[PDB]
Amino acid sequence: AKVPLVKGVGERNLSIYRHSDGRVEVVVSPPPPAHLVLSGGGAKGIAFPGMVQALEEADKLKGVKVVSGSSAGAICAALLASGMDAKAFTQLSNNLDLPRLLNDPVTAWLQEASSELGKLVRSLPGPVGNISQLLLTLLPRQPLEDLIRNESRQSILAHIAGMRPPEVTAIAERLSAGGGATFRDLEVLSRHIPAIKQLNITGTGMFDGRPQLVVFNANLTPDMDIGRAALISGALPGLFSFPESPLGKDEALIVKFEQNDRLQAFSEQTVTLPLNSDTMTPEQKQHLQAQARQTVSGHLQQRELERERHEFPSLNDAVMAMDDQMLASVQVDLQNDAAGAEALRFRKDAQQALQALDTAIAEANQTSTSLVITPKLASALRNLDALARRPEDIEWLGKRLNAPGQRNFQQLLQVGTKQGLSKVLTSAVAEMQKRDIGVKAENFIREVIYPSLYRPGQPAANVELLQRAVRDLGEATTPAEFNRVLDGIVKHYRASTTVEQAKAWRIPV
Amino acid sequence: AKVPLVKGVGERNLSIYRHSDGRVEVVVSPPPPAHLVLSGGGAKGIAFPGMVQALEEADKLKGVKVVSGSSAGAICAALLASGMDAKAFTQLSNNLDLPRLLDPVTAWLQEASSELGKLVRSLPGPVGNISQLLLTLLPRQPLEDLIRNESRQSILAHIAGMPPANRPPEVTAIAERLSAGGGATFRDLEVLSRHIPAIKQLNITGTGMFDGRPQLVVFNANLTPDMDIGRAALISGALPGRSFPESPLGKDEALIVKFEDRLQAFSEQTVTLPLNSDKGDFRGLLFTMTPEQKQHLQAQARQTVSGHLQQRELERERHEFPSLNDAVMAMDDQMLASVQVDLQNDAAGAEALRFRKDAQQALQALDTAIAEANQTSTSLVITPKLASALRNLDALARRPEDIEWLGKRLNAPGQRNFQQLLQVGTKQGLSKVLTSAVAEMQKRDIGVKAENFIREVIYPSLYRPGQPAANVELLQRAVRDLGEATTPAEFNRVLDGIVKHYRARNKPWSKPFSSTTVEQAKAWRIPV
Repeated sequence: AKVPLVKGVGERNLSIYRHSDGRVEVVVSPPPPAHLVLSGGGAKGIAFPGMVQALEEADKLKGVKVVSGSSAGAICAALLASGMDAKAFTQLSNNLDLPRLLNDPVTAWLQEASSELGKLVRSLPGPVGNISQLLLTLLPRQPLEDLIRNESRQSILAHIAGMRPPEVTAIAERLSAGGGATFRDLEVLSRHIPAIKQLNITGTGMFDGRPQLVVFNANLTPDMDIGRAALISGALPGLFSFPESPLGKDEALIVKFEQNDRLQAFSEQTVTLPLNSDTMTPEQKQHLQAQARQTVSGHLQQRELERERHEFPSLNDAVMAMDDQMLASVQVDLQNDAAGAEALRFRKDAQQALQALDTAIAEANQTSTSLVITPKLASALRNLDALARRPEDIEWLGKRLNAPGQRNFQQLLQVGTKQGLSKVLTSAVAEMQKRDIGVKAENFIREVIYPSLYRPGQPAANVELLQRAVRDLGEATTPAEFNRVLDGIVKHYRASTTVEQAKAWRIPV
Repeated sequence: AKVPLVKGVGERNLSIYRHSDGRVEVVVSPPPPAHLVLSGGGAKGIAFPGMVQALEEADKLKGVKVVSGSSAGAICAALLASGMDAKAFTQLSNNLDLPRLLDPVTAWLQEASSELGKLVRSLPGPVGNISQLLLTLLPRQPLEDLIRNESRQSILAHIAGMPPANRPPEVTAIAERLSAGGGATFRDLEVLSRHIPAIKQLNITGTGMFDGRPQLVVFNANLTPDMDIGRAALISGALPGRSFPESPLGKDEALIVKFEDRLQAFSEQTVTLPLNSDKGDFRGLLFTMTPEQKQHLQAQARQTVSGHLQQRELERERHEFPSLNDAVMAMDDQMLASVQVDLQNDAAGAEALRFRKDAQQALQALDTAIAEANQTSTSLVITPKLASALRNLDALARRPEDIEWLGKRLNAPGQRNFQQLLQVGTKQGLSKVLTSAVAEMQKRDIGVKAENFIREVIYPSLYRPGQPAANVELLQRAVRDLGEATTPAEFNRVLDGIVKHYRARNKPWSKPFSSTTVEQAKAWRIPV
């Protein structure tokens, strides 16, 4: 029968069993929430304080990394991302009366200008990232945005004071004067202060008869004021770890009001705050907030009871599916097993070889910003190639070279994109290109297909064509495959702005 | 029987005479050109090479600092700002074949013009220039590529000519970025011009028609620092149909190149390249010319400009002052250094030079104290050593004029440390020079808002085809008053008058944003 090697270790209650034939089975529970998604509303937003009480009271707010807020939930998201605790957040939410509050020139301009904006954005010779980019430059920096801006500033400064890299002290100075926090500040600040979170503000608007997803965050609109983003967001509705591993999975808490493993993951991770039970007084707010608190606590508890099993051909393959943190959790128990110890030794060597490579890149940058394959760098790639015990190791190391925030590796990958053979580099380069296309496909889908497909009155043959385009795009790994799908829109979509966009997004080649 | 103190000193031929009364008279000639302005055209641009030959052959190209190019002159301006010499420039211009060159971006500009006009004029909060919108709507094409390659090559060559010695990190980083294949931006040009005299700052300008109103489009380091110059020049061509500001001796010279109170200065500084002669009449350039025809037109331009540069050296202007000291107060450091030895030999001259030496020292001490305080914190405060430098500066004044004067020096354009100190000052605890410099800062700011309001709000209404005469009169009156405005109250008075009297037609079919004028006039009011 199967032998337990590790049991209920850590917050994922990680267990590992081995069968006779060497088959290994890993069992885990969900991680605590890293992404809090608020699908807002104004009046309903009073319930949010209980949701925050529930998170903090369970020490599960600390480990939230990103807060997303949609429509009128952008406000709350911004307050929370700024590090407001449950008490402060409850106090402030009770004193708002925000439905009245949401009623000013910027908002006004958005109603009048919506048609003009829709035409403009869809007529461009070259695609833009998101209509947010237009709004950013058309509406640079009223009651609502001020409250938000003052409260985030206070909160942020307090946190900074309780802490400093020059990076943060400079944010502190800029804010003291009277500058508001931007998305880029939040991203930077989150790296050093766990209570401050990255922020996404989102919304759907109607622009010239077609719905458009608007998105503000550190990537599309880094230098944008968060208050202003939240105000814009709130005015739209009135216009009507290892990516390849199954053990590397993020948990969300998606807060709503009363391949497709992701669809049901989304719904398993969704909590519906109740609005009905056995304008608004303090007791009524206190009650609704307590209902939310309970619901969410209930949801958080149930999530801890889920378990999922993942099987692997060997203990080594399971170890290869674990990111560093997860592997550190079980390292002591696994050390006590011979195959477990060898697998930990391979990981230690790979961490050393990758470190040497990162170092050689840093060294070359001390003499020039444009990178070249110095002798020490050629040596680190030859060594990385020698570490591989089999072809799978090559692919794996190649994925590690695509680690998301790893600057030095990114430069090396650009250099690689030119040529003449490190096997790990060639692999990592092919992986990079595969990811890029993946990202362009999501973007094209979000920015071009979505609006056509959900255009009121769109004929059925076009709906069929666009839907087919979506699947094919989720299958695309190269420019050729990506372009094949766009050439088909161009040739078969029955009309024009869609066909124009389809051409405009082709990858040059 | 006026006495000469100084005669024909330097390139401005500076002379200084004193009467019995103590009245002093300064006579000067114009400085050589610091700004080259090209009011372009495509085919007629074939004359420009002679203009550049004339500048270089007279060693007057070096001292050009900024090159502006309008409409199809943007191309040329970009090539020159990049440091192309006369010969390279002549060669490249003869081989251009610009009718074929002068495409989706262009096309988009015709179709999208209406939408763009509405959007930009209707904003709750004014932006800088419609260039800012275009920058983000039209990010990265035969013409734009040619320009981009040629500017890169030219720039790299120049960067390479620098001493291997130091080379500021600033420039080497531009060099890297460009080697890969990135194009030069306006900000690169500005940065590079500080260390390499052959590279110039660049303004690309033009006028388009958007929703029935003309708009000045402007690309440069201040509005669109990170924009590619090639792209700027393409857009431009396709539009839809050191010294003392207070002083009269601190005057910039322009060379404005056209084809066949700053108003007269503008026209005295303008040169008109001829298109018609015995060797041919090429006024239609407003067919395939032979190499000889190009060579001829270029030589006509060369002569005209040489003639113009020579004539400019013969002009003289006289400025009178109550005393030798007041004349010295009107001279920038360079000009004062020119005449220092001659003036030392006069008693009043020596007292005036002494005040300037002491002021150079006290301002230096102030700059130092700011640098010192910044070694401990980026947010500036009035440290003890800084309070001391302000006290000293205040004591330097011999009379109230000196206080105002020092206050102007604190507003020196690129002086970063002084700027931080001026911000701190803007809060309040009483240095007399600081208070003065702060009031001077606010005066300059309003001046700058007025230019902006003029360019961005008045210009389009005033030149709108069909604008009734009373509105033209109102807008024109607004322009003068705005040139006279020193405070928010005065600025706002002028805008309140637009709001009160400007009259628009009711065109319900003209979508949203018909009369942006009154709306813009309100939106630009200074908060108070």
